[PDB]
Amino acid sequence: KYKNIVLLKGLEVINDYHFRMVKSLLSNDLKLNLKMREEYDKIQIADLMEEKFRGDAGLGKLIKIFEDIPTLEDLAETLKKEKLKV
Amino acid sequence: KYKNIVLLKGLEVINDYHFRMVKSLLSNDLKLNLKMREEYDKIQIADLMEEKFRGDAGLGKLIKIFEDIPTLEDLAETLKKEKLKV
Amino acid sequence: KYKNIVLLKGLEVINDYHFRMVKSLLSNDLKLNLKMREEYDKIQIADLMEEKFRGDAGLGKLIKIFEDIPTLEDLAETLKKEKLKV
Amino acid sequence: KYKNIVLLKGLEVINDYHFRMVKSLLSNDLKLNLKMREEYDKIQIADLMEEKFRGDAGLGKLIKIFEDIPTLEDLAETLKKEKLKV
Amino acid sequence: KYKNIVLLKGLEVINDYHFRMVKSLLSNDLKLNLKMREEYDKIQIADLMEEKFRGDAGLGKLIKIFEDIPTLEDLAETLKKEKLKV
Amino acid sequence: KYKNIVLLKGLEVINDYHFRMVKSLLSNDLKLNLKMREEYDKIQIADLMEEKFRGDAGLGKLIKIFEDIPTLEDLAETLKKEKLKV
Amino acid sequence: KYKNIVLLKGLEVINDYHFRMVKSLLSNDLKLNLKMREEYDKIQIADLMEEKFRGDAGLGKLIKIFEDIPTLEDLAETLKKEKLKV
Amino acid sequence: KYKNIVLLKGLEVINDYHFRMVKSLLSNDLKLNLKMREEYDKIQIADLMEEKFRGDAGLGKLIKIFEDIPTLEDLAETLKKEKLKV
Amino acid sequence: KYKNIVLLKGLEVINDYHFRMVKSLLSNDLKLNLKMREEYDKIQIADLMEEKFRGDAGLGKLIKIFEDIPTLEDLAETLKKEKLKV
Amino acid sequence: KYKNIVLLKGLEVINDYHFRMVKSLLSNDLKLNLKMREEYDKIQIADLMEEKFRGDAGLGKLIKIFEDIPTLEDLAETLKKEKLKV
Amino acid sequence: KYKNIVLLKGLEVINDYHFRMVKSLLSNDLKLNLKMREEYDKIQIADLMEEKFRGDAGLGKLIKIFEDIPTLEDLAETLKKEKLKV
Amino acid sequence: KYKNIVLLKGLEVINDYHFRMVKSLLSNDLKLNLKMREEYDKIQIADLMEEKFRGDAGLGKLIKIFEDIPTLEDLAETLKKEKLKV
Amino acid sequence: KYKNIVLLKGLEVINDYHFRMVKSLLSNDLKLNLKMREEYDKIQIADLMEEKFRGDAGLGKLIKIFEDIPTLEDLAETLKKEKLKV
Amino acid sequence: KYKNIVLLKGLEVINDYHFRMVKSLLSNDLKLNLKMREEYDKIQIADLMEEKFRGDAGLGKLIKIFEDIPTLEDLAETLKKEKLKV
Amino acid sequence: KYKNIVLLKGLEVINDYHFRMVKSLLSNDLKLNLKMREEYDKIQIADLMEEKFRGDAGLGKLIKIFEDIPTLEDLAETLKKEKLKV
Amino acid sequence: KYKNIVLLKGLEVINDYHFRMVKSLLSNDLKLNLKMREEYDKIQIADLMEEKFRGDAGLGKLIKIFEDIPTLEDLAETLKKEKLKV
Amino acid sequence: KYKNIVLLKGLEVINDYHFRMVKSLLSNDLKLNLKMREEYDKIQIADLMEEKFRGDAGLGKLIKIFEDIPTLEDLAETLKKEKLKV
Amino acid sequence: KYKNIVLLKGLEVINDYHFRMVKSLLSNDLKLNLKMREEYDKIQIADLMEEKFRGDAGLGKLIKIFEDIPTLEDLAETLKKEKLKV
Repeated sequence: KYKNIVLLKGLEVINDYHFRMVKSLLSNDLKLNLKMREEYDKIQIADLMEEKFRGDAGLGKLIKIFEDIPTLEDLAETLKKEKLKV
Repeated sequence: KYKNIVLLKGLEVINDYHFRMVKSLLSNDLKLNLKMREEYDKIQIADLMEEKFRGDAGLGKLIKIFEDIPTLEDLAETLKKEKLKV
Repeated sequence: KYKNIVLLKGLEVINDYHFRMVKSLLSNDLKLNLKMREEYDKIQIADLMEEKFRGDAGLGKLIKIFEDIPTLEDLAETLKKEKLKV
Repeated sequence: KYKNIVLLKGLEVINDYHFRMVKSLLSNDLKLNLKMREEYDKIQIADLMEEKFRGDAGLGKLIKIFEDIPTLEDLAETLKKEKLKV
Repeated sequence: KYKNIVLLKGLEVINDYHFRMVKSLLSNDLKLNLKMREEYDKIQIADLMEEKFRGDAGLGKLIKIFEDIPTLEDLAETLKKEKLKV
Repeated sequence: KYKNIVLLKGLEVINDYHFRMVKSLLSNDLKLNLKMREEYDKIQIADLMEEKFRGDAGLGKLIKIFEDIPTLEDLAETLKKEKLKV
Repeated sequence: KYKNIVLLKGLEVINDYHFRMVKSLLSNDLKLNLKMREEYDKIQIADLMEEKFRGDAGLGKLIKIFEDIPTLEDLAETLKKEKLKV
Repeated sequence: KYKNIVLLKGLEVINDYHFRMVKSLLSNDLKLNLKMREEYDKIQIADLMEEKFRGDAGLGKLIKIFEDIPTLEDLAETLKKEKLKV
Repeated sequence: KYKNIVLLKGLEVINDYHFRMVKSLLSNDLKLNLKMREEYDKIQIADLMEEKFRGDAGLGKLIKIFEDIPTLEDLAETLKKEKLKV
Repeated sequence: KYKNIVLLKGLEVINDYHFRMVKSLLSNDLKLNLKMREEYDKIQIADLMEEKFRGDAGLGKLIKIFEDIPTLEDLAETLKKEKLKV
Repeated sequence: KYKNIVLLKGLEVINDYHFRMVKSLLSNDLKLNLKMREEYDKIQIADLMEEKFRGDAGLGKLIKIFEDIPTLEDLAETLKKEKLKV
Repeated sequence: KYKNIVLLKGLEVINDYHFRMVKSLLSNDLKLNLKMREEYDKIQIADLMEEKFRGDAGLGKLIKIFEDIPTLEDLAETLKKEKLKV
Repeated sequence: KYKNIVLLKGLEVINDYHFRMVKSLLSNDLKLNLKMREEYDKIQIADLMEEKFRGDAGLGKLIKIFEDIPTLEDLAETLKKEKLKV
Repeated sequence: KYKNIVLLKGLEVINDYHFRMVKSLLSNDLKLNLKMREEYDKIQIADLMEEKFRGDAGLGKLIKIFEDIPTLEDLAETLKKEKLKV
Repeated sequence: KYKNIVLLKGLEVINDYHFRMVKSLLSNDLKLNLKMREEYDKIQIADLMEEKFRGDAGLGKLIKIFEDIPTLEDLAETLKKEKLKV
Repeated sequence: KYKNIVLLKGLEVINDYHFRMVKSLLSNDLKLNLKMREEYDKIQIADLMEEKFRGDAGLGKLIKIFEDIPTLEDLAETLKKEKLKV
Repeated sequence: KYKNIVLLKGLEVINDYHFRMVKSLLSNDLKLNLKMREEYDKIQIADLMEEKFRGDAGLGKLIKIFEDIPTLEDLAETLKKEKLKV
Repeated sequence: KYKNIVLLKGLEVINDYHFRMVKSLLSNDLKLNLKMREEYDKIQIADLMEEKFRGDAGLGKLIKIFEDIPTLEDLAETLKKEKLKV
């Protein structure tokens, strides 16, 4: 149920600019070309995360990204709490 | 008559974005491959839920999914009320 | 003459998507297997309803199905008026 | 001569889908069992209508059937004109 | 010679379905019971026409039937041409 | 005179399929072997029924057979009318 | 020797269906009643042909009949060749 | 009288598709070769079943077949009722 | 004894369609005219095989025909086994 | 007495088609020419079998022929029972 | 032998759609009227082609037809190989 | 050989959507009523065009139809080239 | 030839959104029910126009509809030119 | 023709944001659930307006809504002029 | 009784798409040519499997086919249970 | 068993867009005309692959196609694993 | 194999906005009407390039288009490298 | 090729505000309503301009507009150079 956390409590609590920043930061880690960089959305990004990051469905890397963003530090802590719960 | 709740008062009220959300979230619990991710519509998704979630026709898991969606919290409460009525 | 209403003023007025909805929702009430889900058309479905719903030829159950569909509320009212007439 | 109109200008102008639908709608009025619904063609259906509807060879009930069919409304009017002619 | 036209250029140019339809339409005009409806072939039907339609051996009524058959309109014209030839 | 009804207005009105059907259904009641069931025509069948069914010359059992055959229900009614006439 | 062509190379080559065609078409030309049309075989038909058609033993009319039969056009040509030989 | 039911109420009430399926499913129990599989009709199939299933004229096995046929479950129940009547 | 195989295990096991192919493909080898092509039945055809194929009563050519028919390949193998037995 | 079984319980129980089968298959064993093939009836065939098959009056070979006929296997068993009876 | 290729490896390998296409394309070359287009099966069609195309029993024209059908190009090549073999 | 081009390089190369468009556009020129519009396939449509457009078997009119279709301009040019070749 | 203009130069040039607009605006003038709005494609919509708008096959009303759509003003002018030509 | 004004001169002159505002303001008056808020386009909205606002096809309420929006006051005046014209 | 499971509980439950899948996948294992792929229905396919897969009447290979189909996994499990029962 | 992999683990896991890509890229390698582009489904496409790519049943070319599609890289690896297994 | 480059390394790497730009720029060189401007996706557009730009399947013109797009200069260089490779 | 210059070297280089001023200044010359003021992007604007400014695809008036903008004077000179080149 790691995809539930990364999709509901993750990419869908942050705004569009932060989602674009997350996509750009994980473009190399998900092999996102030009089309996927601007066309893919939160559902498709989470599905690709699960497909390529089966260990934790990309929750760890999402938390690491959210740590560096000052606006999303609280959300990173919440995601850490969710991961500890599950 | 649970599938009449998950299909009429459930997947149909939600827009296409939230339906894709649900399909992605329930992909592991419904064994949806790449084709079923984008091809199956609400009728076939509800039928597959009834086939694989015979205990509650997927209504409980749909309500749990809708709880974490800020937009569909009211719909989750309505589905809870419908389930209690049935 | 109840099958006349449920066929010509019923399934024949709704599109293929709503017809698939009706076939799925009445699957338990008509014992439709996988083949009947994707092969039976409006004529066969109406005949099967009349066979298994001899009390009202499935017109009433179709009416409750159409009530929950926001698009077919007017058709549900029309079917109610037709049932009252006959 | 009524059977000439109900066959040549009737069942033989409408397609197979409408022919099956007519056969279903007249199953109770013609006592068609499972074999007759899926086996009888337009010739034998017209003959049975003439046998069991000697008043008008089934032309009138065919016209009332065609009235509710939006596609065959023009053919219903043509059948009315033919009946008025004869 | 009129029986030559109705049997050679007539009932034997049309297929079995059209021959059955002709037999059904002329059932009242030839007093065909159940047996003769599906047992008499083209030879016996033409003989019965000549027996009961001695004015024209049924050629006129066969042409009238063929006129309403869109598939056999050309054959109706050919039969008319042959009749005016003889 | 019951032979006249059962032959002229009976077996001679039904087609070959229904005659073979009657022969099969009356095989036990007429002790028809392999040769008789396949080779005997309507005349010999009526004569044998008169010989073995002297109470009503087989008219009652033929009517009972014709009752259950939907194509021959009208002929069964006609045979009943003939029986009450005679 | 005209009987040999019309019989051995004529009616004895066509099947029973085409022979019944020939018997029916020449019923007026041979004065064949109900029994003669349905009982006479090819030998007696050829004998009656010679009896009533002394000019050519019925070969010319048989060829004319075979001309209009599409299946027997080759046989008609063969009969023409035999007549030219004789 | 068991054959009197399996023919009127059985193989003839079902369509040709179901009759062929019945013939295939009873091929081993009736020793039907290649010819008899698609040459034997309902009358001959019923006669063969009565010959080889003298205990119940094949009514029990026909009911067992009809049961697993979703379309013919009602006919199976009717056959059970008729057997109990006999 | 070879006629016992070509008839009982040969033409009498195949249906009417396969028998018509057999009669057809052997028209040149059996000098079958228009009449014999659709009049001769299995007994007469087998007798003609024995008359004109004294070497093996036509069993070899029948097996060769059955080889190219995919439906009757098993029957061809059975005929080969019977020939090796005798 | 063996002639009684082969005639009364034998050839006279099978139909004309199977009788022609028997005549053709026994043509070599009975020296049946062209005339005897389609002129000798069951009485004459049984008499010739008794004249030529004095060991068992042809009962054994008739049973062997009936074994290969799927329709007459039951009659072959009956003839075997009669032979062991006598 | 050219019939063997055109029938067993020819019209009988293609489905009913392609067979109707062939009958249609050969209607002018075989003089098939309205009846023969919708009634003639593969046996009678092949016999007619041999009768009218004695040079190669219509194998060349069938191969030319099959060339233009993309689905039957492999079958056309196989027929060419068979023709070169024979 | 004009029907060969219109059926092979014509209607068979275009998809079902374009075939339905062609059938609709030629409905007035072919007198296609309601049944033929949704029932006739490419083989029967080509035969009807040849019957009613004997000057060019409908190839020219098909070319003019294909000219206005942007997808089938290349096929229209190919059909023009084929017509110039023949 | 007005339907050739309204279809090829009309509905087939506009995209799906404008086609749905044409269907919706002409719903009252064509009596399109709920099914017909979401099911009928350009071929069937044009055929229905020609059936119900025999004066100009619906070209005038299509042009009037296209006038108010800013995107399709050029197509409206082109259709006006086509109508003036025809 | 009120649907023509509300669609072509109405929702299609306003941009996407104003259309969303119109949909949100008429959510209660049209019973639009969450799916219809974000999925229904101008064609579907106009059709629903005609279905539920048959008095003026929603033109009056659309004009009232446009009055409150300063950007669309000119469009509201134009729609008033169009309503006065029709 | 293995053919009972593979037919009634097997191919008759799947829709036409999955049946075509089964026919294509078993083409090499059943030697189905071009005609057999597009013409055989469930009855004749089941008969062919029983003929060629005598070890398990094709039930095992059908189960392995149904395993890889995500839609028919439940049907594969049901067929496994049926095989274990028998 | 290569066609099993290319169908069940190949085209049946990818959606309609990827399947249209597949058919498109291999149009030259499969000689798919305009009809085959939009009509052939996965079963017919896989059958044509096996017919024209007997070396690997089209599995290898499908793998090279899936390699270039970023969404189907995992499925390409799975197909490579399946090929290595078989 | 140039369609593979223009489709996989080309139009599918670019986002939807750049694909619309490419469709616009190649509209004159591909004769794209109003429908194809907004309806044709990447598969259809690449196929149209192959049909109309057989020299290089439109790869050269696509590269020229990508040169003027600052975002897609790297993709233009990659396409040049692919063309040099193939 | 004037559209390539106006779209790539023109509207694609200027930012959003300059493009909005270009759309506002060209609104009268392009007949853009309220929706087209904001919704239309550079691709659609360039298309429209080609449609209505066929003399130079809008390059001349775009250059004239860019002349008055001090920021885009260099781009205006570059567009003049491109026009002179082409």
